[PDB]
Amino acid sequence: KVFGRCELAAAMKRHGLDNYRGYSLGNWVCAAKFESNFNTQATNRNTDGSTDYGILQINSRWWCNDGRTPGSRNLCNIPCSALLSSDITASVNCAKKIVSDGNGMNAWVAWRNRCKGTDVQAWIRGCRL
Ligand SMILES: [Cl-]
Repeated sequence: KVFGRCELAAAMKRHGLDNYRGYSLGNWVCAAKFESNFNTQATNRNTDGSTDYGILQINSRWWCNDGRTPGSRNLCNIPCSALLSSDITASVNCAKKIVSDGNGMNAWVAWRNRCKGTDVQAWIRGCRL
């Protein structure tokens, strides 16, 4: 799925991300916008040889097992390709683990560089939550 902005905000809220570990919903919507352009199927290779998967661009180096990575840490205990569905449950569940481990959202590079410190509430304006 390519989500609309408020559509994704509502889905993320149903999946418990509103204020999860202290991060308001706008943070999560901004992250998805700049990580994946609201796209559940997006994947992106990185310069370190890893790949980011799905709506929240979960990275294969630490978080999911891509089936190649020798000695994969797989901290979310999930195949990376299993993050590529229109249903956001698995990506949300892994995001919850990431933000808990990091005491923050800094692992999301796009969030850290394009969302952090901005008026993230603008991302949920008009969504009637
Ligand atoms: Cl929705």
